[PDB]
Amino acid sequence: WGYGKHNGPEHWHKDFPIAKGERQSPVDIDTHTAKYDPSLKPLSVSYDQATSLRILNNGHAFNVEFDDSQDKAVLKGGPLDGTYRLIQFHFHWGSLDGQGSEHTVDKKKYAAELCLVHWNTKYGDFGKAVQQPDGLAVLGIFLKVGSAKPGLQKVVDVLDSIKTKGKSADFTNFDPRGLLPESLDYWTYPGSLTTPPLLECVTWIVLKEPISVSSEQVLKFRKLNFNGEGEPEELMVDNWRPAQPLKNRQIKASF
Ligand SMILES: [Zn+2]
Repeated sequence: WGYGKHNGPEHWHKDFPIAKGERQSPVDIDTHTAKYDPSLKPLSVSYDQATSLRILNNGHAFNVEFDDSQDKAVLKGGPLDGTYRLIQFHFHWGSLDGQGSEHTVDKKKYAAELCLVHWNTKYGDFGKAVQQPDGLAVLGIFLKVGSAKPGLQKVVDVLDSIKTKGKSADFTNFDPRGLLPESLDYWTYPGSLTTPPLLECVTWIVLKEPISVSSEQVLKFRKLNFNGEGEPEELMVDNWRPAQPLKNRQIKASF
């Protein structure tokens, strides 16, 4: 599976039938239709104790992994029940500034989308959680092109070392707090993973407020390779899945 003409998103349903399931992601956030829910509690992000370990190029994006053996970096509150532990963060970008986000707002697409993945500690591990309807919580943040984002610079400078598929690099002491907008206002809906196996185990939390990155930061992303080292070079560009049918589901807003 991949993002090319022969293995792209239009093809995943052959191997992964849930691809046409009932609570697939991403989706278009219609702001006029989303329902203000007064019963939604503020998000609670506790990442001061986060421990980053490494960054790796898995052939479809680059995951920054964190030590999830203890409640060091957690998400709670909002529409969530229980404590969710931060396991990794990755991005989805495009070949041009006009595209790259997965989730769209009123049909508007952003240069990129940041996903912070967390799993419910009631399930013991990540593997058990993907098996549950309330097993994951993904904090989605959009990226627009403007001024640079200081907190993103350490990730950008290490890309060179993980250019191709299978590469990894020690990546300790990275603080994800540096990637958050000022406002924690959000939209939430029941969805799924946006890459195979597309398990319908996620409570999506999409931030209203986007973060701005400079043109050059985003450019360093576009230099990654889908291919392994020693193979023809395929730029990691447009690793995003098109919007899926909402299908009855409701998107609630915290504002
Ligand atoms: Zn993602």
